[PDB]
Amino acid sequence: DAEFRHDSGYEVHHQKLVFFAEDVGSNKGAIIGLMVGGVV
Amino acid sequence: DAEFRHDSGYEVHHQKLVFFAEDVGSNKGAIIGLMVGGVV
Amino acid sequence: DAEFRHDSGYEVHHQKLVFFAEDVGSNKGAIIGLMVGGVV
Amino acid sequence: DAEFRHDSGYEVHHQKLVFFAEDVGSNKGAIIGLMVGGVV
Amino acid sequence: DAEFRHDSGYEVHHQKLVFFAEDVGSNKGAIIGLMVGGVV
Amino acid sequence: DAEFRHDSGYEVHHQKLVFFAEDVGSNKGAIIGLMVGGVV
Amino acid sequence: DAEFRHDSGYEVHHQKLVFFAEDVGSNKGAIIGLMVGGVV
Amino acid sequence: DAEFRHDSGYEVHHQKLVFFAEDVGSNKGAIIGLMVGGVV
Amino acid sequence: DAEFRHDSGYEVHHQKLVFFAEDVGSNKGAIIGLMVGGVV
Amino acid sequence: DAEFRHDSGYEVHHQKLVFFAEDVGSNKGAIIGLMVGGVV
Repeated sequence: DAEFRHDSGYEVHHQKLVFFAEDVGSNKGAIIGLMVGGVV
Repeated sequence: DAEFRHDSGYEVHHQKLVFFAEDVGSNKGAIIGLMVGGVV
Repeated sequence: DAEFRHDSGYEVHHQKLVFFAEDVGSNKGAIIGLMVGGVV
Repeated sequence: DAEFRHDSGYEVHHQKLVFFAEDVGSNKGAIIGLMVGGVV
Repeated sequence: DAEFRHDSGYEVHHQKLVFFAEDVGSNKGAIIGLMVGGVV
Repeated sequence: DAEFRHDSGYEVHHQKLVFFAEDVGSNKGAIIGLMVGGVV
Repeated sequence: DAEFRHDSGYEVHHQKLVFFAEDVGSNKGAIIGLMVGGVV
Repeated sequence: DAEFRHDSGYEVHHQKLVFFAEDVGSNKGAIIGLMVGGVV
Repeated sequence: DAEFRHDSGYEVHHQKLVFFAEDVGSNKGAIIGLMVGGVV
Repeated sequence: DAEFRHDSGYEVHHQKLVFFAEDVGSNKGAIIGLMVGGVV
């Protein structure tokens, strides 16, 4: 008379999660508000 | 008289999740608000 | 007299999820609000 | 007298999901609000 | 006297889903609001 | 013996120029690359 | 014996120029690359 | 014996120039690369 | 015997220039690379 | 025998220049690279 229940609400085996964020709100280039040249 | 229930609400085996975000709201190029040249 | 139930509400085996977002709201090119040249 | 039920509400085996988004709301080209040249 | 039910509400085997979105609301070309040249 | 020449190559009096561009390459509505719902 | 020449190459009096660009390459609405819902 | 030349190459009187750019490459709305919901 | 030349190469009187750029490459709204919800 | 030349190469009287740049490459809204919720 055995029972053997395995009711683990969440069972996870060999899970591999990678969350990668790169370059979020980053500036790798020029941002210039104004360029003014040769103004008389 | 065995039972053997395995009622794990969520059972996950060998899951591999990759969430990749790149270049979200990023500027890799020029943003210039104004260029003004040769103004007299 | 065996039973052998396997009622896991969610059963996942060997799932591979890739969520990839690239270049979302990103500027890789020039954005210029105004270019003004040769104005007298 | 066996039973052998396998009523997992969701059963997934060897699923591979790829969600790819690229270039969503991204500018890879020039956007210029105005170009004004040779104005007297 | 066996039973052998397999009533998994959703059963998925070897599913491969690819959702690909590219170039959604993206500008790879020039957008110029105005070009004005040679105005006197 | 008067002369009174007025040879101005370009003579402009009381000119009013309005160049208006609105909504050029602009999205005021939804753009969705894919909607997928209820897929099994 | 007067002369009175007025040969100004470009003569401009009371010129009013308005160059207006609004909403050039701008998104005021939603852009979604993918919406995926209820996928099993 | 007067002369009275007024050969100014460019003569400008009472010029009013307004260059306005608004909302050039700007996002005032949502841009979402992916929305994924209810995926099993 | 007067002369009275006024050959100023560029003559500007009462010029008013307004260059306004607003919201150039600016985000006033949400940009989300991915939203993932309810994934098992 | 007067002369009275006024050949100033650039002559500017009562010029008013306003160059205004606001919100150039600025984020006033949320940018989120990923939101992941309810992942098992």
